[PDB]
Amino acid sequence: ANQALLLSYAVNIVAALAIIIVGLIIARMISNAVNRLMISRKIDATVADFLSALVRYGIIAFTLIAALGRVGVQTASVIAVLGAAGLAVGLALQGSLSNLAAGVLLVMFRPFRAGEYVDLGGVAGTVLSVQIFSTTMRTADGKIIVIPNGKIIAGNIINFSREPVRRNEFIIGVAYDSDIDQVKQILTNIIQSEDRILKDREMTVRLNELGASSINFVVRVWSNSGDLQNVYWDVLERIKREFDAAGISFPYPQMDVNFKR
Amino acid sequence: ANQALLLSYAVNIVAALAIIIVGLIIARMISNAVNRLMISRKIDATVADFLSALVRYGIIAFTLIAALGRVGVQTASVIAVLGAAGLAVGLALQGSLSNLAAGVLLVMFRPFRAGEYVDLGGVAGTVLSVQIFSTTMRTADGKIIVIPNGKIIAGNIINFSREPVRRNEFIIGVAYDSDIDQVKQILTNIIQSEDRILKDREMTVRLNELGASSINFVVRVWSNSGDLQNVYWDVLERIKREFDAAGISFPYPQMDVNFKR
Amino acid sequence: ANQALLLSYAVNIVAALAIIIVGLIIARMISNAVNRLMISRKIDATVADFLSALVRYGIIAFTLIAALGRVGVQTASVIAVLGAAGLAVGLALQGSLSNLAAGVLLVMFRPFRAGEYVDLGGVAGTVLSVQIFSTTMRTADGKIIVIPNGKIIAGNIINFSREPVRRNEFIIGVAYDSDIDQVKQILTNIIQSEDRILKDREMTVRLNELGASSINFVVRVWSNSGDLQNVYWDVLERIKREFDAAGISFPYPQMDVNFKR
Amino acid sequence: ANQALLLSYAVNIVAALAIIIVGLIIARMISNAVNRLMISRKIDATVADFLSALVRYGIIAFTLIAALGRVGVQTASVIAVLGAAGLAVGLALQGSLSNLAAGVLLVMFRPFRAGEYVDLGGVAGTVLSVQIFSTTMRTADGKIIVIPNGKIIAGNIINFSREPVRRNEFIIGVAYDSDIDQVKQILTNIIQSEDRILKDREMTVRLNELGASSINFVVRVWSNSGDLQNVYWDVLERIKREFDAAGISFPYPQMDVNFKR
Amino acid sequence: ANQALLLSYAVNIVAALAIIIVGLIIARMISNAVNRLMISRKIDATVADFLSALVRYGIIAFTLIAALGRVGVQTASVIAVLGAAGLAVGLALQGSLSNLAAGVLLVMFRPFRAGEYVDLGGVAGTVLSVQIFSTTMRTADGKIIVIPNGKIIAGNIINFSREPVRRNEFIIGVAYDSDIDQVKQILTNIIQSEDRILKDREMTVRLNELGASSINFVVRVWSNSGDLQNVYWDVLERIKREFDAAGISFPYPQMDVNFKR
Amino acid sequence: ANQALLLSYAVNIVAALAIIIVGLIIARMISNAVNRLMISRKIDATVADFLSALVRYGIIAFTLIAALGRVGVQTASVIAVLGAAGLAVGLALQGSLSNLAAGVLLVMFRPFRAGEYVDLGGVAGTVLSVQIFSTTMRTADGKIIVIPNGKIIAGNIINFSREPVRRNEFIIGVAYDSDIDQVKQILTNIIQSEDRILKDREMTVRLNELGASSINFVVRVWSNSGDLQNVYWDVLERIKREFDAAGISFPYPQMDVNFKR
Amino acid sequence: ANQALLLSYAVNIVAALAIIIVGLIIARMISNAVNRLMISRKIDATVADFLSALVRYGIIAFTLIAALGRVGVQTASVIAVLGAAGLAVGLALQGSLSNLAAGVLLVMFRPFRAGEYVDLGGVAGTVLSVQIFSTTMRTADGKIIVIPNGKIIAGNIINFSREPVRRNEFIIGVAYDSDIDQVKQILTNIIQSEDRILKDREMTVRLNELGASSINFVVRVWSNSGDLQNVYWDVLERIKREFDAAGISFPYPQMDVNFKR
Ligand SMILES: CCCCCCCCCCCCO[C@@H]1O[C@H](CO)[C@@H](O[C@H]2O[C@H](CO)[C@@H](O)[C@H](O)[C@H]2O)[C@H](O)[C@H]1O
Ligand SMILES: CCCCCCCCCCCCO[C@@H]1O[C@H](CO)[C@@H](O[C@H]2O[C@H](CO)[C@@H](O)[C@H](O)[C@H]2O)[C@H](O)[C@H]1O
Ligand SMILES: CCCCCCCCCCCCO[C@@H]1O[C@H](CO)[C@@H](O[C@H]2O[C@H](CO)[C@@H](O)[C@H](O)[C@H]2O)[C@H](O)[C@H]1O
Ligand SMILES: CCCCCCCCCCCCO[C@@H]1O[C@H](CO)[C@@H](O[C@H]2O[C@H](CO)[C@@H](O)[C@H](O)[C@H]2O)[C@H](O)[C@H]1O
Ligand SMILES: CCCCCCCCCCCCO[C@@H]1O[C@H](CO)[C@@H](O[C@H]2O[C@H](CO)[C@@H](O)[C@H](O)[C@H]2O)[C@H](O)[C@H]1O
Ligand SMILES: CCCCCCCCCCCCO[C@@H]1O[C@H](CO)[C@@H](O[C@H]2O[C@H](CO)[C@@H](O)[C@H](O)[C@H]2O)[C@H](O)[C@H]1O
Repeated sequence: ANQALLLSYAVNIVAALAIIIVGLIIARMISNAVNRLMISRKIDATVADFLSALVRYGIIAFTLIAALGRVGVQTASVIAVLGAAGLAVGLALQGSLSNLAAGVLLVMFRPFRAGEYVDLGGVAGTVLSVQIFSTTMRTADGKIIVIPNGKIIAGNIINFSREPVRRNEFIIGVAYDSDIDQVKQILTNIIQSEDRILKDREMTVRLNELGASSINFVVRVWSNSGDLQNVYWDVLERIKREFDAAGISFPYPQMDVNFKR
Repeated sequence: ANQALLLSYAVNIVAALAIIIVGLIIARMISNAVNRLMISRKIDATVADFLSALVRYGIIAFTLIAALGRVGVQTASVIAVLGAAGLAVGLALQGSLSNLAAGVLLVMFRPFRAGEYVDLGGVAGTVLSVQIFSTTMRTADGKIIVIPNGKIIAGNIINFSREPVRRNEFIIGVAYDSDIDQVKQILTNIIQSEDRILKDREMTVRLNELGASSINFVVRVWSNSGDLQNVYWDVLERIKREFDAAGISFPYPQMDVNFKR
Repeated sequence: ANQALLLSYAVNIVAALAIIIVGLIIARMISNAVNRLMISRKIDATVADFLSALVRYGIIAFTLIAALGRVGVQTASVIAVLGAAGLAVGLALQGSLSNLAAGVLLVMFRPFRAGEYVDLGGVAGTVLSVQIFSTTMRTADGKIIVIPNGKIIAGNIINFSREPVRRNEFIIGVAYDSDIDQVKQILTNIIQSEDRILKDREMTVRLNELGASSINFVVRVWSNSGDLQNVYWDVLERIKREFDAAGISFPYPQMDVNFKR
Repeated sequence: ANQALLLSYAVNIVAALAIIIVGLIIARMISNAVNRLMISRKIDATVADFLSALVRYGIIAFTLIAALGRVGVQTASVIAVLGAAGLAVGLALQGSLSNLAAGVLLVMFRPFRAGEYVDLGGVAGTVLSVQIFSTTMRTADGKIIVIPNGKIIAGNIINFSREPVRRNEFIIGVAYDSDIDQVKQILTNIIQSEDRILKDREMTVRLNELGASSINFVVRVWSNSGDLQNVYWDVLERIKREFDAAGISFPYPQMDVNFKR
Repeated sequence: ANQALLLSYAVNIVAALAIIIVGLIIARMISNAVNRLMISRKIDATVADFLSALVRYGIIAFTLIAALGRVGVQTASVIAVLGAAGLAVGLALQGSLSNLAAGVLLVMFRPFRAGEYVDLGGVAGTVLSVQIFSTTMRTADGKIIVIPNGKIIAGNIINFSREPVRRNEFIIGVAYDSDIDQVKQILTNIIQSEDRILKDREMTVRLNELGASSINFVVRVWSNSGDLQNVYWDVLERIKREFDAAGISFPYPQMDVNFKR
Repeated sequence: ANQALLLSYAVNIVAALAIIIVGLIIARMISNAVNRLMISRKIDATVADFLSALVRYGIIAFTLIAALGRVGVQTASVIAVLGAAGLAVGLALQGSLSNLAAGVLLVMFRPFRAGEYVDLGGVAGTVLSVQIFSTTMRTADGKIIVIPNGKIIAGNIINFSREPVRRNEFIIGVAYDSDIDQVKQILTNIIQSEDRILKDREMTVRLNELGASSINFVVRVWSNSGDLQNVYWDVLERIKREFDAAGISFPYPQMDVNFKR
Repeated sequence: ANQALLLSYAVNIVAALAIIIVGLIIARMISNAVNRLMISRKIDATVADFLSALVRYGIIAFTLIAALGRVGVQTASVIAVLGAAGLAVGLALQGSLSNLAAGVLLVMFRPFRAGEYVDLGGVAGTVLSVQIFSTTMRTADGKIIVIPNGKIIAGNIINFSREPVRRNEFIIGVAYDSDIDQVKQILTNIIQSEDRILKDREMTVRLNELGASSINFVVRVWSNSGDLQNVYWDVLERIKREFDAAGISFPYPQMDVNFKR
């Protein structure tokens, strides 16, 4: 009938029972509070139940191994296996968390905004919204593309509508017999007659290369980002009309045939 | 005949025996409960037996090293090797768990739904269902494709049927001798006569480029996503018929041959 | 001649000797049991000996460092190096364990079965069996391909024989002079006369595009997965025969030569 | 009515209550200070609230598990799960932190500066600014590109405007009948007559290869980085004019046709 | 002149000296035993000396930090740095250990054997032997290729000689004017006259496609894996001879030239 | 009024206050010393301030948690979160540290030196200097390329100027009618007449292949690395001149036209 | 004036002072020994100084935190940060250590030797030496390539000179009108007349395919690895000479032109 060690053992076992009971009731309270909060807002039944079950099971495991440790059973192996499971689930959630962090960065720094034409890794379209995990944009064709934010933060972000002024690049191919001065002066007159082409920017009309069947002139003109395509179409049509009127010919693929026998 | 230290040693050895016995019976109870639950639902015999064997062996290892620690043998090396094995199995299950997390995200955010035409990384087809690990979709050809959810969350998710209105893009190539005004007016009449082409959207009929053997006109018209292909086919057939009737010719690959000798 | 501390030291050294002796005999018993079990079933001599040697050496190392700890020599460095070795071997076995987990998933969810034509990442063939580490399939050519299960779970799994009905796609190219109505009516008659083409599915016969040297008609017809190739061959042969009989010509690569000098 | 152990237990419980109360008030003070600092500067409401909530919850968790440890409940499992969560969030923030470190390196070593034409992994444009996470540059076309700093530090950094002098490379293709000496002397005269071509650098005019339809001469001349394109255009135009005047012909694609029947 | 604490300090210092002396002599004994074993078998001098030096230095470090811990100096930092070094060397040896594990798997499951023609990731040749780290195979050209076992376990393993029967695929292109029935009957007679072509397998002779300049027939016949190439050559030669005798012509690349001017 | 435990508590609290005060003053001294050292050399203000702030905050956190531990509050959670942050920052700095280690290796082993023409992963140019993080080289075009040292250590390092002697490879294509003996003897005479071509090395003049329109001779000659390009140009020019003088013709792309109708 | 606890505190502080003094002197001795050893052999000044500084700073940090622990300040945070730094530097040195391990494996197993022609991942050349970190080989062109050993162990190692006998593969294309028997007998006579072609190996002369403009014969002959190229050149030249003498023609690209208008 020991009085010191037996009393210590009784204190330990009563403390372990109190620990497990308090852990059970605290897990119940936490689960009830989480269920109340998930009821207070929009949530999915299956995911909410899975999350509450995982939280409750985690708390129950914590209090059970705490009670075992208070009793005197070593729980280092259980802690190691729990750490392994936590590392596995962290590696599993690495992709989702990286997308979330990238979305936070995109919201903060604002590389692009809603209604702003962009090019995120080869796909281009008007941005509609930037969610936490992925942005959604509508292409010029009309289809909706959802791009994860991690793949947006990684790689370049071309922004077409950030700069108010953009440049067109015409590549006109005329025959070798065509007069260089006449071609240059016709193209210069066409560029000057246009009103939506900015005159304070560079207006290049130069002979760019000597091709296989034609000499390729290059025309580079700057215009406001909203008139770029219309200017391109109008200038191309006027180039064709004036070249046809002036006798300048666009050559077909040339070929020299050395006839034998 | 010591009374304090010998009593402590006896308490320790009896506690170790109690720990190992209780561990054995608790492992038996847990295995029986898991077997009962797996019987209560659909399960595979081999996988169920492997899982129960792994769980029982884990519990037995836990209680054995707990008994060794209570006796006095250090078990830190066993715990380290068990942690290494847990890390190895976590890295092994990383892919499956990532697929599971991606499936949960796809169910929650609903980037696509059943019966919705999509394009998940180059493969396009009607989605049939979204499971926990992988979705299955039927392509237009009729074959079934199973895509892991991780590879769906990673990369773009093109959704063709999300937007009710989509755009067609015709590229008509006519000869250089063809009249630009006549071609444009014929294409405009063809577009206007169509009823499934939305008139409140942009209807582009412009000269897009000067090709090697033809001048390429571009026609862009918007229509409801359900009439897109039929509108494309009807407009193409009418374009050919009206161009043949009006004398506009679609040129063959042109070539200028400079005859020598 | 101390009686307390000297007795404690004697107890510690005797306990260490008992620990090392019991570790040796337990390692011998475990090795004998493992050897008996490996004898009871099919096993390879070299791999079995290597595994038994590794297990015995691990147990011997465990009991040796346990004896050192009981004596009083700190073994934290040995435990750290053992953990490093365990992590290295876990990273080494990561690929094999990932293949094993993927094989378990493939057996459970059954994306494909034995005797089912599939396409696992670009290679297509009839599945023969699904082992734990890798499946083996015979291609239509007759060669056997062994694909690791991890590379099967990763990436798409196209299943040709899952859906009973599949679609053919004929691309017929006829000359520009050919009558569109006559071509369409001939193709429609050929499709209707076929009995293995399902009549309740869509039967598309439309002008698909205006090519460089021909107008490309598209024919899409559905049939049971077992008659797909035979239907394709029969329809193609009948298309050629009827086009030759009706005067419709398949054009050779066209070219316009503008003769000069 | 014990006086030693009961007093120790009372001290422990009072200390735990003091620990939790002081943790609560210190968390409140830290949150108030962080809120004051975020008010003192520009910040976003949602991100600021999320960061303050995370910091406060972390401090509350710390003080709660400290109080539990002071009471006597083992918290090793909670610490292991917290470490797993910290590792997961560290892996999530790995990309952003790598971009930040790369930005620091780019600011320090200055591989490129604002207003300096560069080529960062295939995209070339004038650098506008180098932020902490990503630099922004305007291409010659006029579009703005935002490149993450990690992808800039990785891979080559071509700098066009670092070196004051750059080299042009003309590839002139003349007919096989053309006189090599005459072609070389004409090209040499054209190069010598140019004033923006540096005369102290190498001026190569050599026959580079015998092509399929022409003999390709190579002209390499050095000029200041600001006159490179203008020199290229002027030299090309003068080359064409002088070759046309001197009778040297640029051959069309040659072909020998062996006529049969 | 304390008798308890001073005696404890003397015991600790004498124990530390004994620990370091025993560690030195045990390191000497282990090094001598390892040197004797390496002498007993084939070994390289430099690698053997490096391995023995590493083992001896590891044991010396272990016993030195054990002596420091017994003295009373904390060695947790040394243990942490040693763990970091162990993790670094484990990551370094990850590739070699993965190759070793893959070699063990290849030996066990036997995906291929010596003298068996295979295709390991694009390279094909007769397997000579499978070592622990890499297999060596001789290609049909005669060069020896050594493939690491990890890269063999990863990716497909095409085995040409596993299946006794393989299929040939002839693609014959004949002119559009050729009689389909005559071509099919000639090919069928050629296939039937062959003795090494299995008659119980499928023997396909069908019109496969309508090409640009020819109609492509397809012939598929099965034969034993040892007669595949000889059957291919003999059937091809007989096809050419019989088509030349029967008047069937293999067309040259066709072209329609629309002469103008 | 306890005298033992109360005195112990007073000692602990006074020790904690001393620890925090000494930590504060030591942090101040370390920050002052680091600031003095950064003043003594070139440094950037922002980076220096950030580094000093990080060091001071780290020391303050260390001494604060040390004071908490001395008081009696468990700090294992704080240590775990600090370890997670350290691992995150280590993964962030992994790329920079790998570049630094690669730079150290490049400086030590000297795979290339300043002023030595190299080819580091597809980009070739004269090396200017090798810094700690990245080398900079000037290409033959004149642009400066900065390559991170990690990407240099990874992958091949082609060194053009390491070997004093290099080989040219001429591919001459002559008509099928050309005399093989005459072509070989002319090429041999041209090679022999050259003085910068080493005569003790192999001088190959052989018929390499039968091409589609020409028979391709191969000429391989060795020369000093400084005369390689000049020898190539001179030999090519002499080859053309002597072939034109001797009647050997370089054929244009040949084509046999079988005229029909 | 306590006699027990005060004496213990004095012992602890004197022990801490002794620990720090002995750590300082041991660091000095180790640095002096390392400097002496680095003087005794070839070393670089900057790298040697950096390594000695790192070693001395590590030892100083170790002894400082040991003294702090002996005093009573908890150093777990310092140990955690030191472990994080060690992990970061281990990840940094992962590439270099992997190259070192691969070099050790290459030296041991000897996949290739000095003076042995190989192909290490697409680059082929004669191996000069195999260092610890990277091998260096001279290509047939004459340039020196340094390949890291890790990238050599990874991927295939084609060894051209391991097998004494290698096979040539001639692809001769003759006109469709050519006699198959005559072509085969001429090629067989040419192969038989050669003395460096092994007669005990297979000597294939078969019709390989029916090409677009020619029938392609295949000739496969084995020869010693040293005579392979000379045999190829001699056989090719004799093939051309005998085909020209016998009237067999090598056809130019054929084309059937269907003339219209
Ligand atoms: C795969 C990933 C792995 C990540 C790393 C995992 C490391 C896990 C380390 C676990 C350490 C547990 O730490 C230790 O646990 C045991 C319970 O088991 C606690 O308790 C133990 O010792 C105390 C000492 O007073 C005893 O009263 C108690 O009966 C006993 O169980 C210890 O007080 C604690 O220090
Ligand atoms: C490869 C991945 C590695 C991940 C990290 C792994 C770290 C492993 C650390 C294991 C720590 C074990 O922690 C320690 O274990 C021993 C048993 O061995 C326990 O027990 C030990 O010390 C107690 C002290 O009272 C003694 O009564 C007991 O006889 C003895 O065995 C300790 O109370 C516990 O603190
Ligand atoms: C590279 C991967 C690294 C992964 C992480 C590795 C962490 C390794 C941590 C090892 C911790 C060992 O934990 C500790 O070990 C020593 C033996 O060395 C044990 O024993 C030590 O302290 C006890 C205290 O009573 C003494 O009686 C004993 O003489 C002494 O050796 C401790 O009871 C245990 O707590
Ligand atoms: C997934 C990533 C994992 C990374 C690695 C994680 C390792 C986690 C190891 C946790 C170690 C905790 O360390 C241990 O914690 C317990 C509380 O639980 C503390 O406290 C415990 O033992 C002390 C001993 O005096 C008791 O008074 C106290 O009642 C008890 O709770 C110990 O003093 C401390 O040593
Ligand atoms: C970068 C990778 C990092 C991987 C993880 C590394 C974790 C390293 C943890 C080391 C833990 C060491 O564990 C601890 O070590 C010290 C020595 O330093 C031992 O010893 C210490 O405490 C004992 C307590 O009785 C004292 O007698 C002794 O004087 C003192 O040095 C402890 O008994 C042991 O518990
Ligand atoms: C995400 C990456 C994670 C990497 C791994 C991280 C592992 C972290 C393990 C921390 C271990 C801390 O180790 C433990 O800390 C507590 C403080 O908290 C110290 O102190 C604790 O126990 C001592 C025991 O005498 C008490 O006096 C003190 O009041 C108490 O706070 C312990 O003496 C020390 O052993």
